[PDB]
Amino acid sequence: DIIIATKNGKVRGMQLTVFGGTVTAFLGIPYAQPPLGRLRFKKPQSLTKWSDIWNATKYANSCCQNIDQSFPGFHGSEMWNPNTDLSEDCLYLNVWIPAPKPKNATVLIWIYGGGFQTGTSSLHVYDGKFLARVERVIVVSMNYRVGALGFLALPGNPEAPGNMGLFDQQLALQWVQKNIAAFGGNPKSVTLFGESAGAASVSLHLLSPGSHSLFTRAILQSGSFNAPWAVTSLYEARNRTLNLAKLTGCSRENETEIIKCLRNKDPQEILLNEAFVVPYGTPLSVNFGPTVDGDFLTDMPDILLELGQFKKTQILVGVNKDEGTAFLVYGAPGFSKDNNSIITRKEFQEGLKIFFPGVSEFGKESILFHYTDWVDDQRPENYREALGDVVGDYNFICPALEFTKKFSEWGNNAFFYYFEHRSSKLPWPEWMGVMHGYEIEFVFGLPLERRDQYTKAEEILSRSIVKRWANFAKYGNPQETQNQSTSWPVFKSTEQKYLTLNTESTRIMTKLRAQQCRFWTSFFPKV
Amino acid sequence: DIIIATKNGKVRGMQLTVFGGTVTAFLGIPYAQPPLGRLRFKKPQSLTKWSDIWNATKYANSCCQNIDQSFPGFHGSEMWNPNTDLSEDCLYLNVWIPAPKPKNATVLIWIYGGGFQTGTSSLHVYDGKFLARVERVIVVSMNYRVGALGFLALPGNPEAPGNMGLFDQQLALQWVQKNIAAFGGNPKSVTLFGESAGAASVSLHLLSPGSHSLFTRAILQSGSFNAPWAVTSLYEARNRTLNLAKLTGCSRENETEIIKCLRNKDPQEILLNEAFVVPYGTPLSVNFGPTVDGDFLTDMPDILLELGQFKKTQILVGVNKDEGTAFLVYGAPGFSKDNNSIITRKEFQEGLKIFFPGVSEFGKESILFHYTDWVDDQRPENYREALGDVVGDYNFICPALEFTKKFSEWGNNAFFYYFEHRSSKLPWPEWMGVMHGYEIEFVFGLPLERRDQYTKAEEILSRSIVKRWANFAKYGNPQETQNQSTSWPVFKSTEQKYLTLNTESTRIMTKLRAQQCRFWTSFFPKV
Ligand SMILES: *[C@@H]1O[C@H](CO)[C@@H](O[C@@H]2O[C@H](CO)[C@@H](O)[C@H](O)[C@H]2NC(C)=O)[C@H](O)[C@H]1NC(C)=O
Ligand SMILES: *[C@@H]1O[C@H](CO)[C@@H](O[C@@H]2O[C@H](CO)[C@@H](O)[C@H](O)[C@H]2NC(C)=O)[C@H](O)[C@H]1NC(C)=O
Ligand SMILES: *[C@@H]1O[C@H](CO)[C@@H](O)[C@H](O)[C@H]1NC(C)=O
Ligand SMILES: *[C@@H]1O[C@H](CO)[C@@H](O)[C@H](O)[C@H]1NC(C)=O
Ligand SMILES: *[C@@H]1O[C@H](CO)[C@@H](O)[C@H](O)[C@H]1NC(C)=O
Ligand SMILES: *[C@@H]1O[C@H](CO)[C@@H](O)[C@H](O)[C@H]1NC(C)=O
Ligand SMILES: [Ca+2]
Ligand SMILES: [Ca+2]
Ligand SMILES: [Cl-]
Ligand SMILES: [Cl-]
Ligand SMILES: [Cl-]
Ligand SMILES: [Cl-]
Ligand SMILES: [K+]
Ligand code: NA
Ligand code: NA
Repeated sequence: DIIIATKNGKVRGMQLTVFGGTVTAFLGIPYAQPPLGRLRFKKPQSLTKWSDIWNATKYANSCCQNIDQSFPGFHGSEMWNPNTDLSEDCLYLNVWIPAPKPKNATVLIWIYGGGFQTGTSSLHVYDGKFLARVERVIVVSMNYRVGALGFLALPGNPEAPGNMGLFDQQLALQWVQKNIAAFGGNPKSVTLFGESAGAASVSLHLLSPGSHSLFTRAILQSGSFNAPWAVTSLYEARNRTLNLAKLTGCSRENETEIIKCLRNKDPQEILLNEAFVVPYGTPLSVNFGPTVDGDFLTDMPDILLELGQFKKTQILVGVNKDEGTAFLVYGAPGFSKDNNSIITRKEFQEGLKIFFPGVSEFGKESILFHYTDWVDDQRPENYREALGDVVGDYNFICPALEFTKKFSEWGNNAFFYYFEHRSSKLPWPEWMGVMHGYEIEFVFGLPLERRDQYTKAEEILSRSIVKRWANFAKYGNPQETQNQSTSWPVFKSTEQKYLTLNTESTRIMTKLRAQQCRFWTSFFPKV
Repeated sequence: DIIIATKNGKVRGMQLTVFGGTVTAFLGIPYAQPPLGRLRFKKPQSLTKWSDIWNATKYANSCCQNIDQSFPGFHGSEMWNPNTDLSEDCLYLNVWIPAPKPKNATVLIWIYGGGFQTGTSSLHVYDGKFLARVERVIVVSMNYRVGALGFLALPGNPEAPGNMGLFDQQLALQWVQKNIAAFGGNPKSVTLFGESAGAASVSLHLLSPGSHSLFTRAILQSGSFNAPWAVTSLYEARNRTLNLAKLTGCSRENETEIIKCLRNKDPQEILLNEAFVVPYGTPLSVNFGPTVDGDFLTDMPDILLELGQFKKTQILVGVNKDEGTAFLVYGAPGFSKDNNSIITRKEFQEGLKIFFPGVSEFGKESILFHYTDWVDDQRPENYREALGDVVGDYNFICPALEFTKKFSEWGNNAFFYYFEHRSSKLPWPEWMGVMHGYEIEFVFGLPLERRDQYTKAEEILSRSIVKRWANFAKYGNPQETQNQSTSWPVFKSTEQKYLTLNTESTRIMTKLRAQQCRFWTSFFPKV
């Protein structure tokens, strides 16, 4: 029976057996007033406090969200769907601590991705028990609001100010500051890590004055706020809020009246209308996401990045070799997870329409030109691979690299990785390669479980990643020092060294995607 | 009818059609008195001179040599066997010039490998017509004596002083100095290139005072004189000469008498006994090779290299990804070109005996230890791959890298490549990978011939190699400047950048085989 006294009252955890040892799991601790009724669309409000013992022995409700129904029965898509009841009552967090209770352990705080429209902390591939067991760190993860319920913005209006889910994340960091010592944690040694939209969140906490003292350092897996899906302009955000009102029958003259009406809608009516607030979407559409609110974010984030206005600390940043491929089967013509998807030039052309719907003809021809100068054989997979690379380079890899250059130009140490191992168990087909999201199970140490059908080479690779992430969190330096590992150099503009993560041999390389990123970073923005 | 006046008289060439253009080929020009009778075992003597027109319209006799009979009927071994009559009358050379006759063309001089026991300039994969056609350089190649006829040594005795075949090569360089302008060549812009023993020859011309003014720069493909097969000690050389005498019935008291007797033997009796002058050989045995003769080589070559005593000029050096694999099927137990050669630990152990016959038990256990710490899966091909790597790293790759560090420490520009493309047509099986010798057909531009069943990607790769070798010869800098190619950095000790040559993407990498070469270079020599 393990009971911890928190600031707001007692909580009871549960003991788990993990690799011949024990971890204590406190699952579903609340960290804010449930955001219901008059609190829908508002900043999270602080927790009242309880007497008696709160039982943190099961995962809580996931936040309301639309679900992926493109591949019913298929584990490759379905593993990302929520595995707890959906509810507006979802502001809870999880804590995994080593047993015996540690004395002053580093804390790793996970922020899930999902486009800021989806996601939940309770997914199997984010289970923190393995990290707590093996590295003796404490792992924390939180649910935060997503979609319109988390990001609806009528900027400047506190009834719906925008960025509510980012404030949810913030309030959970504050909970760790006030409470984690009771669990044997060091509030002075907190590292945020997150993937995709979770990585873009981590990058925005580096920018938010109110987050600066709530953590020590940051890890960004395939995401950063300068990615083109990551931040909505004030103009598109007001437009979206108003389109949502049109569709739900809540157009009014007074803006506060609009929100009042929106608070009477059932969550379903709101979720059903989210896809249509926009005239054309792509598979990467973020209809309701971070905005410049004058509160969480004081100015356009590209300006803060460029002018050095962010927390000074070390970062670890990385991407997967085939980021863009998972998205091609959610609308590009000629793609299928169930065949080899050899597409024509005409199909490639139509795919650019799917992925770059607002872009001029010239803009799209410039993409085709940069990506279809073949080298040179008449390989049939040319157009299929080019489309995946287009989508991965624009959306993930070039923004990650550019975030990393700009951040390290102000004097701090940065480490960059390129993940290139395809899981032996991936249910998606082979042409999709080393997909977006499929490093996460390596970072959380799932292949450390022998029962679990990963190869030996994969266990060893995961074990080494876990040690490098942990050494980064504790010490600021992602080395694996005992096993003659390749030493991981800092990423500097100029040399731009990065480390490859793979099962065969780990390499130091330079200037990842140099020709492609010159295209996306210096030319495409002008288009 | 194309007739050139040389210093020793007129020669007639023949015209070839090559890619819609013409090349003039002068094949089989003599460059020394045939080394027969009282000239066997002596330095080549200068050519008398002829009247009338010498017809250089066919390849000449190849030098006497033993032939590879391990795989009769198999193109993978047989393509390296001589394709002209063998004869002691073999000191001839070939010249390919562009048509029309160039005005002051750079000259590339090819020196073949074969262990200093075999080889010939007339092989199909050394045909210089493609280079002359496409890069407008002049290509020269020579036959030089091999085996005891080329390298028998009773050091200090001019009847058999040693290094005769290296002096054959030298006398051919002198011929190019005196004669190449008549063919439209620039004697001031000569580059030597060679592979394996040919590459070790090129490295020894960098060291020989008498070669310094006979060429401008050097290209070393998988070979350098510090390789452990490349130079015989005085002690083993005298011992070998005397063992040869025992076996042929030529033991005498006076050494000059020994040689006189040796000159009465039929070449066959000499060739038949060469394999046995040594108590145990390996597949890389060089029974009769370069020695320190006080003439060509004034001191131990490792001393000259270390103390900076060599020609100051740029070099281009490289190796193939699987150098050692071709040798495993000439005696390692459990190997076959006709199956996958999965070998046990015990077979690996016996293989070390085949390849390191004079080495202590400790020496061999130290190899097993360095190479069998698996990473980590229980992959069945572990021992098979380890043996190939042992043999390639010791014999080729680490010596090439160490030659390259030491040479560039004295101020000259060096370029290093790692060739990693396996020919689509290789007749050897797949486990042998990117074999020793199979870059040569890329350097000579054979895949430029469309008729010839190479892929498109291979044509393009060869075209780019040919341009980089030609730019190196003409300009000292192996860049391909027109097609946005990866810029090839100079190799410096400290960074040790090298360039990978492959069909997919060309990369700049650092510190090739760093852990393995530390083993072979700093520890193994002590053993
Ligand atoms: C692989 O599967 C895809 C997905 O269906 C096939 O794409 C269809 O091809 C047809 C022609 O029969 C188009 O008119 C359809 O509209 C495509 N369907 C969809 C739903 O996009 C594709 O042709 C297949 N490719 C293969 C077998 O190489
Ligand atoms: C592949 O072929 C080799 C070459 O023969 C096989 O090696 C022989 O294996 C036997 C046992 O039958 C040894 O006793 C022989 O002496 C080996 N022969 C020689 C000539 O070396 C090898 O076993 C085969 N490996 C396979 C099929 O995986
Ligand atoms: C934990 O470590 C910090 C410094 O990182 C120290 O100031 C703090 O008081 C420690 N607390 C313990 C050991 O309880
Ligand atoms: C270090 O190597 C050993 C095997 O030699 C292994 O058991 C262990 O997991 C490795 N540790 C890390 C952190 O990679
Ligand atoms: C060829 O070039 C050299 C310098 O590299 C020059 O000295 C020589 O005389 C030239 N000969 C010609 C154009 O015939
Ligand atoms: C340069 O590229 C073109 C194709 O765009 C090709 O025809 C040519 O062979 C290339 N040249 C070299 C030297 O690689
Ligand atoms: Ca999986
Ligand atoms: Ca071949
Ligand atoms: Cl077109
Ligand atoms: Cl670089
Ligand atoms: Cl053993
Ligand atoms: Cl390095
Ligand atoms: K452009
Ligand atoms: Na479902
Ligand atoms: Na034959």
